[PDB]
Amino acid sequence: RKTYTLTDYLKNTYRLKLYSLRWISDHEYLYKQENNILVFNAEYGNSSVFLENSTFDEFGHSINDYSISPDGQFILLEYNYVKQWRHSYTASYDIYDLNKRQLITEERIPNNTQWVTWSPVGHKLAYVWNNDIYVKIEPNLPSYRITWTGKEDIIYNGITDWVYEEEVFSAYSALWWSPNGTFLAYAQFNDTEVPLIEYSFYSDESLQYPKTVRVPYPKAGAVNPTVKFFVVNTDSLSSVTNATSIQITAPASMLIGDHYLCDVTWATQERISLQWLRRIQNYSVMDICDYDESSGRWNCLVARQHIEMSTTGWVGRFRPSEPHFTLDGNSFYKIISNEEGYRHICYFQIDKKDCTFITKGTWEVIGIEALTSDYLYYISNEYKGMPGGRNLYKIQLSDYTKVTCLSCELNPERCQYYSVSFSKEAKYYQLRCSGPGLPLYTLHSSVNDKGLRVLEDNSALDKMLQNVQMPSKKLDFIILNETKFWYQMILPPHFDKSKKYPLLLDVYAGPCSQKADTVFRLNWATYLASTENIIVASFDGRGSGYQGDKIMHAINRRLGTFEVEDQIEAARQFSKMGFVDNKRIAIWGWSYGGYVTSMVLGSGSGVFKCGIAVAPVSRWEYYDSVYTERYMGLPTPEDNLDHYRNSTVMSRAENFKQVEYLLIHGTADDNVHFQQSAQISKALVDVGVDFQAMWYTDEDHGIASSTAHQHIYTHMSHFIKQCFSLP
Amino acid sequence: RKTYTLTDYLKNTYRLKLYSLRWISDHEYLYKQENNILVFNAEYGNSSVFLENSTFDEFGHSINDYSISPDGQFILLEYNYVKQWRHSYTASYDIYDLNKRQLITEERIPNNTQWVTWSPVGHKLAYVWNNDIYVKIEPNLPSYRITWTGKEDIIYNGITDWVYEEEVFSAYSALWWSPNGTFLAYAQFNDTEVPLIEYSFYSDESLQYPKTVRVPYPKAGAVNPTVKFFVVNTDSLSSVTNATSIQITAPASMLIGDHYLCDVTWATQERISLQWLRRIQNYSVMDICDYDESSGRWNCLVARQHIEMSTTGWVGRFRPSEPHFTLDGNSFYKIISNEEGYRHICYFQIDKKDCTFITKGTWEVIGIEALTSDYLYYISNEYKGMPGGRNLYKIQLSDYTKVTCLSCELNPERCQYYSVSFSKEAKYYQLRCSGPGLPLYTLHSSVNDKGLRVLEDNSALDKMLQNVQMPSKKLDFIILNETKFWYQMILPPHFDKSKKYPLLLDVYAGPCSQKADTVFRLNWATYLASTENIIVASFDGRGSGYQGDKIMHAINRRLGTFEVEDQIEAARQFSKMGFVDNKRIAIWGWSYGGYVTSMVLGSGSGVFKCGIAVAPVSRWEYYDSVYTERYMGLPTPEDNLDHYRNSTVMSRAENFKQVEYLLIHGTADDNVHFQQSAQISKALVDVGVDFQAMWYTDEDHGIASSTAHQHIYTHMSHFIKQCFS
Ligand SMILES: CC(C)(C)OC[C@H]1C(=O)NCCN1C(=O)C[C@H](N)Cc1cc(F)c(F)cc1F
Ligand SMILES: CC(C)(C)OC[C@H]1C(=O)NCCN1C(=O)C[C@H](N)Cc1cc(F)c(F)cc1F
Repeated sequence: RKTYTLTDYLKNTYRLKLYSLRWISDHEYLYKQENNILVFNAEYGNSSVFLENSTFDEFGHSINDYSISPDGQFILLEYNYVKQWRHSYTASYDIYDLNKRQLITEERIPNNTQWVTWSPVGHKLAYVWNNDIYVKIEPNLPSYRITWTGKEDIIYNGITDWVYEEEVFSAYSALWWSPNGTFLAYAQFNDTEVPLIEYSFYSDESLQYPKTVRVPYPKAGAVNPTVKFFVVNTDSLSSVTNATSIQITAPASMLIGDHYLCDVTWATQERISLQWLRRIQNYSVMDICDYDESSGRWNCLVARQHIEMSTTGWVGRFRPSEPHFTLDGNSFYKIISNEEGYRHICYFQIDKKDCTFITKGTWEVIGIEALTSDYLYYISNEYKGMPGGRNLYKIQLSDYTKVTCLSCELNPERCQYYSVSFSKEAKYYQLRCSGPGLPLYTLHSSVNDKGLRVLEDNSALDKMLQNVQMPSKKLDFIILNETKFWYQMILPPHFDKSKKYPLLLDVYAGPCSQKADTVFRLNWATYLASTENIIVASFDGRGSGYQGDKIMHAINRRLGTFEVEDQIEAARQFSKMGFVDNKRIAIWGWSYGGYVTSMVLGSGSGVFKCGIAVAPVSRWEYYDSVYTERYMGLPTPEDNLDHYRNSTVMSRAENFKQVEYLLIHGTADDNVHFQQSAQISKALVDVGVDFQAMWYTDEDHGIASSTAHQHIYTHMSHFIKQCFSLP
Repeated sequence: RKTYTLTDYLKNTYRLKLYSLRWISDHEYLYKQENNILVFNAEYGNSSVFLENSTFDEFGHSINDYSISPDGQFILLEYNYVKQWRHSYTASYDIYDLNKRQLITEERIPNNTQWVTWSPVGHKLAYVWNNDIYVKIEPNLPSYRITWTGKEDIIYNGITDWVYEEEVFSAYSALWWSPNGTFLAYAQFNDTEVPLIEYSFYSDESLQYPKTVRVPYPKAGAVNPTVKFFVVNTDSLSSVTNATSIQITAPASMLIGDHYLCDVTWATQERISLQWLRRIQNYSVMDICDYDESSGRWNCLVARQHIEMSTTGWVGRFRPSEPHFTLDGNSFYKIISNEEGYRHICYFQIDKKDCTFITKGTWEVIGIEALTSDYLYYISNEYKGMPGGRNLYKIQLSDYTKVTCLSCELNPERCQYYSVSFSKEAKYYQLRCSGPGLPLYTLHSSVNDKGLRVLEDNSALDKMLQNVQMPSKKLDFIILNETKFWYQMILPPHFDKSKKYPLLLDVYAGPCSQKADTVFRLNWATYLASTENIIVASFDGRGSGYQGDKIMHAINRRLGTFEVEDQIEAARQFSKMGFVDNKRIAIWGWSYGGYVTSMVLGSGSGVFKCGIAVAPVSRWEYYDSVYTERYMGLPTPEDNLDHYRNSTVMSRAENFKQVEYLLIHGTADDNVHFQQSAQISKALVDVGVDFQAMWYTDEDHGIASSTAHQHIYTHMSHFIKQCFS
């Protein structure tokens, strides 16, 4: 009979059970039960202890994560974890020999190691320390330095700089072992001329003088970092002296101007594919290079080049898709936009220029998951024509007309959103269901796709939620200009359309994003609907993804227009449904959602009463180049400079006199710098409009500190409750 | 019957008229008449035009200020004004020859000049460019370079570094001409090992990348800048060889450790007086250095030293007072605390250690204003025993019993707060009345204290103020430990003592500060009382000044204790007065007042419902050394580190759960760095205390921008009105 309180959300009273496993072979995986690392047999479900939970309570340090070598002879323990950016971090590492049950004390991995990674097979080790690459053949023998140009904030070897980590590779690592560990392919980034973003870091109050953090950050139109690619043979490190790292340059179509390295994928033991991207991200080229046995060099024939361009915007969703090569490495499958604007799987020959689409329709393929000699497993939103749904399909390679869905009918009521984790050779796979019901985990056999057992069904959480007045979720669409636009609402319990509720428009609306899906969540919206009786609505307008290039490319070179206007129009549609209080419609958003929310509140529409903007973008010349230029081009007069200045929130400061505005931003935000919100407030002051503000000391773009997280949602809860007059 | 609204205060609807004049001789002064500049004969009042407005309307630049040479033969023009800190600024200059009736176009003063100043007599010229001193014997001639060690952010010649500008000399200038311009004494500051404070500056929206401001800033206990003093003869600048400066070294009692240069005052033409201060600011020594003809050096005989120390706290109010030498330079008068803690004027002899006080009583002399052969003109708060009053007195140097007050009886109703401006030889003097009535400016003659004419009476403003329901002001005191502590209340119009009002506590409570005076003010408090019917009160507890060292030195080494508790005790007695609603009491403060406000809201007294803190101190280890160590010593375990940690507001974050809190601070605050407010918020987040916050981009400690000033007082008004309903 209780509601879902703010305390329940902040104190995490109702936890979603998970089942995170790590496949070590084609029929075995690892799992943590009572902090004991168990090894399971997928065929029969029985397990055995692989590492006791008391083995490392004598360690003296709180182990943050482990990493077992593929051959099972060693395990890398990382401690003193200190987060850096979204993916990068710094920590200490120790190697534990499993054939001796002892810690490695000789030739320990150096402190301040920036990244560690095992080889795909065996137990080789490559790590980045002081921006240089080292390789250890044995965990206890001395290392072999590979790079020598590594310089702080200038030269990156084996690791990415800020932009590449965030906007290109989505990872800190810039290393790529060959399939059997023979070769080590790495990239080198040079941020010599890249300007530095500078902001104060205050740290603990014991620090007398504030600290100044300086990070190479290429803003829109600024000097980008350069990149070089290398491949070194780690087998020659025995008679190493100074091992030679062979360089692979970019095609001539990329050397004419600024470019990026956007994908690295090995095909065979002696074949690696590289995808390059121009700074004008509408033209990318895949390069397939084979290892020359006699020359010791790498050669990429022009006949094996593959160009992927776009005539109505950028190429790919956030980057050119990654290829999935067959066993022989002479052909690959890749997601690309077809002539109708829908992204499907195309079959490429390593030699032929034209590819053949194996899937088609008014829907898109989210990703390729596994490839065997028989079938290719992919995820898509084809089922019931719902762009917000995810299901695992299986397409027959010998006949593209034989497509079977493996998750559509497992539980259509409870499960409409799926992810999959296949075994080493696609013999088994774990299906991850995340909505609209409670999460469900199941194991399966690829021989006939039978359900072996249920790993986790959240039956414990289901019982707790029975005596709780949980909200309901409606997933539907509206029609704007003969086009379906999907939306979702978190409806308060005992929803009655005879009444009129307050409306909170939860907004992100970033390019190729999706806010209306079938995923089940326990977040701030759950509390606002359950306890405060507030409808939390989300709307996927123009610019959202997984619906075709016609919608996703609608905001190309025009950020802050249709995306913003579609959110305002969505509010008008909701109020015209009967159960929305017109004088109590709010809007809030984080990151890109903060930018859209600010542009909405400064549009003079009069639709919204109040609004919250957390870590918002103010003007796009303040954001990084690779992301901004992808959708906005260059901020030069001969290019899209006119809209760079026409789409700032500062230029709408006057309209903020009609709304109640709350601006929040972390002082240590490395992504969307505090500069952005500092310019918003100063513009509002210059025109004399009052607003509420809140900075968070040393919090970054996530404001994920346990105390800060509880403090921000508490502060936003009061602002929303007072705006709606809710006691 | 309208009230004094917030718009009136933010728009300056009712403006006080002043009479800012600058004496050009012993019987004449300059005065600007909107467009041009006039010259007034003090004896008669007739005025001729000195410089027309059209003389520089063909300039091509905006005139920021004027500076006439002492001989009236040149005029220095200030333009391209760019403010730095409280006093420091950079600008361009152009000299205008009054005989040639045109500008000097040769050997002009370089752009980005840091400080300029004429000699006391004649028309010599000393300026500072790129931290190096230059001197022109003639405006249109090449300038001699005295110093060559000038280096930005490290070596300062003729100018003060940040901490010296703010806490020691209260000015950018580190130059001191001799009485007749023969010698040019200057100080050199070295910030080589002084840590730099770094904070981001965002500038205009066009700037794609924020800038990082870096300022040499010695926080509490950090490496302080070193100082050297020099004197150079300006009558013998060789056009071929460099200038040779004679260095005056500090006494041995100061060279044993860290020390400061806290005063420079010339006695005669060949005698200059220096005052040095140990880093532990309770011991100071004055040197009296005479120039040697043949030797060419300066000698400060040991027998001519004068020690000024304190056993109960620091020496001086904020620094040892300046001396006032006689005509022969063989004796001087200065303000020092007597053996009971009350600061009075002492008659010194150059060669004698003991001095004799010429004033006595349980009151303090605020300052010495003029010195003649037979009279000493000073200001004090002796009249009616009111520490919040200021009156001008003259004491006969031949008979210490013949003391006369020159301003007490002029207008006792309107005027209880006076400042003065004497002429070149103190032949005339202008009295500046500040309250409780409207400001009043009058001219007088020293021969018989006649009182010549009325300069400004604000009669035009008085006429308008009769149409607005203006608030009243109550000056009184309460008893704490059998001691009189004064307070003031801005009472709403038609004040009824049977009706209960919301009360706001306007607090500063810095050492040797005073918020309960007779000064008339038109400020945010005037609006809160006239329009919102809010009693805004101020209280001077232990630590306040002008009442003796027993009250001032009470907070020595214990900052954030008694002055914080006495604010709570006073508000407690305010709440139980019948006309104060004890359920609606707030407290707000700025700078040091924000620290006290934060310490009070976190005290757990439960007396206050809400409070506002603007650019407050949160941890004394964050503020600069000269100010902090003057009242707290060093942040070391063997000294006073115990209270440095006990007097933080972060340690009281837990007690903020029962109060509404508004924290405001400017991002570009070079004085009280934003760091201090960033640690307050972070401490409140760690304990889960909700509060209100508001930063201001690129604003400094004053938040004095036109748009920012209006925005903060508008934001604070909504906060107070909401807290009072
Ligand atoms: C997991 C999330 C959080 C969705 O990021 C994933 C990340 C990725 O690695 N792959 C797919 C997409 N993706 C990005 O687009 C990163 C962007 N920089 C996000 C972003 C956009 C803004 F406008 C902004 F102001 C700030 C931002 F942080
Ligand atoms: C009257 C004004 C215009 C304020 O200057 C007076 C200045 C002067 O030159 N002579 C008299 C005393 N005096 C000072 O004490 C400067 C202080 N640093 C002020 C101050 C104190 C703090 F605790 C703080 F956190 C920040 C601050 F700015």
